[PDB]
Amino acid sequence: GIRAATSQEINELTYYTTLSANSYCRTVIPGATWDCIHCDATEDLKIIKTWSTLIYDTNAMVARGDSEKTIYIVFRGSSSIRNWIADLTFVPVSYPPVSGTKVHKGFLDSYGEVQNELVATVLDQFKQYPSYKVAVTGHSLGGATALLCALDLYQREEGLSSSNLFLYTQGQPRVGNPAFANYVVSTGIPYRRTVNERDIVPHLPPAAFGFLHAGSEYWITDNSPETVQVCTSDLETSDCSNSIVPFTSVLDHLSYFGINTGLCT
Repeated sequence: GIRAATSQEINELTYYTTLSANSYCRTVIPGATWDCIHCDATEDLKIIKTWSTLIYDTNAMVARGDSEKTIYIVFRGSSSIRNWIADLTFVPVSYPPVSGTKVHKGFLDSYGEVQNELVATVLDQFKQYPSYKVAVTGHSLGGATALLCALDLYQREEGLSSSNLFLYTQGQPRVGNPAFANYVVSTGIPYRRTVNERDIVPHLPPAAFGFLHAGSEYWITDNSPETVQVCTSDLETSDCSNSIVPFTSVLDHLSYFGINTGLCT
């Protein structure tokens, strides 16, 4: 159906959004310090490792909130040419862990370069805090890579399944075909897919090229006071930001909840 976001979700959906926007800050990744404009909000977390992989420029980080009993994994969106050209290399390629599935190559390539050194901290981190949960967040490409990760992590069958893995993305592009959208639903991993007003990104690559989203769509429809509408299907639906097309925006994609997501502004 369609229902509306309870002030709680809304409040939780902004926190993931702040982690996502602070990641565009050179002092977080890779300074690895909470010295940014909306850094006091997340300053209680211990940053555990930061990465800036060389070919694709993938920027991600692992942090721990012990007050929150959470293990955070965060990836940054496009900030450099190497991110933009990945962004553009969308030929669908095969989805290795799941036969019959296809995913946008650039996005795959981008996670494949940080993947390993990243999956090994989380696990290290979790082997010592088996009771904490894992929240994975990301903006625009970051959301794309944040998706593949949660998947890589649920696949290593290491204690992580649906009751302790959470996914939050913001203005996230589509990642793979209808079969991939489908397999994502299967994991049952909890996935909050936020889209701000007219934002374009969530609309690219185009569905006709064989791209379909998975994820409960939290569509922000007004900003003051904030209002979010939730379309509870798990696969893409024609009733949240899909109905405002073709009147899309770029501005709308750089601001979620009042926070600048892109510029570290």
